Amino acid sequence: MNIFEMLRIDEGLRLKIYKDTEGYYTAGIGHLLTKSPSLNAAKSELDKAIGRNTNGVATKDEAEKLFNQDVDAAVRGILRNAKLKPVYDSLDAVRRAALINMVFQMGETGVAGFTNSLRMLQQKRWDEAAVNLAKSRWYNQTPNRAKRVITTFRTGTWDAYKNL
Ligand SMILES: [Cl-]
Ligand SMILES: [Cl-]
Repeated sequence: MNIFEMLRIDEGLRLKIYKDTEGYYTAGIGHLLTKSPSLNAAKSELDKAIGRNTNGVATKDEAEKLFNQDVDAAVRGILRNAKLKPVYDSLDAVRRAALINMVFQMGETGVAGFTNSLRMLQQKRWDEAAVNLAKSRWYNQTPNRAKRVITTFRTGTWDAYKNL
């Protein structure tokens, strides 16, 4: 197991433009296209991202390429964020993947907002952080996914993803 596999399980893969859990136009492996209510605006963002007239449909290879870029950007966003960097640096490899997953899903800003949990993770107070992480809209809106990530932070193993 690794970050790619982990996110591929959490996000799935869809070649046509679809609406995510929040109703936003997305494509491929969780690649958010726009928060605008306009399908055309979405088609437009997809073409600009891929570099061709897609007509709202990507190929597998294109999706995978977007995915690689997105993971890369998530990591780099973490390393450049003064509140995130220090946490990431203190964590072991498995837990780091947990933090990347959250950033990919909610953006650097969103995650940096979990002040209390971040402090707990930095201090290595696993059970406590897990409880605090769960008191969030994130957990209430996407509980199955949130549980997988939280277990990952709690245990430091890939147990929640083995079976998937
Ligand atoms: Cl892009
Ligand atoms: Cl979920």
